Amino acid sequence: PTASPTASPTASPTASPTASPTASPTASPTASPTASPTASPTASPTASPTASPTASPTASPTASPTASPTAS
Repeated sequence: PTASPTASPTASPTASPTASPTASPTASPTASPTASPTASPTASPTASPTASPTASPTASPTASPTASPTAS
């Protein structure tokens, strides 16, 4: 007699693979701000002018008098 045969063996199994990871995203940037503007300045005002003055006037002159006449 002999011995009963046997089926061949098999290598063990393996878990499936996985895709690699990725770093998370980021919100986009923004330009910096600016201070508000200002209306331009102005030169300072001035009081108005005045016409020149005048010396006071004078009453007119008179001729001198004369003594009265006489008979001869």
